[PDB]
Amino acid sequence: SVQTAATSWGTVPSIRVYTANNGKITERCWDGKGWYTGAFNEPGDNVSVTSWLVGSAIHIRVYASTGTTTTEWCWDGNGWTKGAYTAT
Amino acid sequence: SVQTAATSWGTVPSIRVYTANNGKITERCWDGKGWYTGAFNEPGDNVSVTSWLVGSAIHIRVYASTGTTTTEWCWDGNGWTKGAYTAT
Amino acid sequence: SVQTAATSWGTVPSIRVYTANNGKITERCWDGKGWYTGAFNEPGDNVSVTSWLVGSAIHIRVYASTGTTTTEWCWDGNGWTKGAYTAT
Ligand SMILES: OC[C@@]1(O)OC[C@@H](O)[C@@H](O)[C@@H]1O
Ligand SMILES: OC[C@@]1(O)OC[C@@H](O)[C@@H](O)[C@@H]1O
Ligand SMILES: OC[C@@]1(O)OC[C@@H](O)[C@@H](O)[C@@H]1O
Ligand SMILES: OC[C@@]1(O)OC[C@@H](O)[C@@H](O)[C@@H]1O
Ligand SMILES: OC[C@@]1(O)OC[C@@H](O)[C@@H](O)[C@@H]1O
Ligand SMILES: OC[C@@]1(O)OC[C@@H](O)[C@@H](O)[C@@H]1O
Ligand code: NA
Ligand code: NA
Ligand code: NA
Repeated sequence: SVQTAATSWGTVPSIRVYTANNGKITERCWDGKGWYTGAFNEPGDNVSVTSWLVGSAIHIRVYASTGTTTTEWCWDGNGWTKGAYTAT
Repeated sequence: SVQTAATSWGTVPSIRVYTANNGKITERCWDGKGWYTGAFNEPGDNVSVTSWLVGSAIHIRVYASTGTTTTEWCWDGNGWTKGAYTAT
Repeated sequence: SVQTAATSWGTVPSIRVYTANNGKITERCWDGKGWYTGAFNEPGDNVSVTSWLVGSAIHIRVYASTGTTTTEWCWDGNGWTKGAYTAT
């Protein structure tokens, strides 16, 4: 089936749910006023996520895997880019 | 194999582990005095979870997927019910 | 594909990413100064993780599944050992 990963922050809360579906990962977002589609859209058959909230900043790391290759995607307030994570 | 998702809260801690096994998701609970089977029992081949603790209340969201359909299940102090989450 | 699970703590942060790959789970670690391979290495086709930081101590629980058997692995400051978790 499709595979999901979820994270949340604050007291509203904000929630992000990532779904790997047919080789593509997309993102659904809740910030207290309805679900919507987020900016994250990257290839992958499997996804995990962690996040940490510091002051006014959310930091999100999404680990997207295809075959044996895992790419880390980073949100630090200014869009998604690949992070330095490698498998070894 | 079976697929799991885990969350925890507080300092005891309380832990919840969800297992998707043969199309069914069940829940195991730890609150500091042994593991036991929780109330959550719903269909699904894949599961993710997030939770947030506010004051005296734990809020849990479990994302259960079968095929391309994902159902959000909500714990907000009074049993599990379906939440408003949709895939798009 | 390979399957991952991730957790993080503090403000640096520390991040741990577990990868189930070809029946083996390994661990990659970030503590603010580069990624490295952690001590965790155990069998499994699926992995989930949760952690909680209390005072100066991180507690990590990794749920490793092969077939219908799930083993809980515990980090409480002194290496990884099997925990009391059972499926029922
Ligand atoms: O619009 C909300 C948003 O900016 O929140 C932070 C990230 O989850 C982004 O992908 C997302 O688009
Ligand atoms: O600021 C981005 C970054 O340094 O954040 C910490 C880790 O996620 C790294 O892999 C990543 O490159
Ligand atoms: O008995 C403990 C319990 O009420 O804790 C909150 C939820 O995890 C429930 O499914 C569970 O049954
Ligand atoms: O109180 C339930 C609810 O509003 O909580 C926030 C989100 O999980 C929603 O999808 C859900 O319907
Ligand atoms: O070296 C860092 C380390 O000790 O951090 C705690 C655990 O994640 C361990 O597996 C890991 O080796
Ligand atoms: O100290 C280890 C332990 O008691 O921690 C809480 C739970 O993870 C238990 O299954 C585990 O045996
Ligand atoms: Na992944
Ligand atoms: Na799911
Ligand atoms: Na598992």
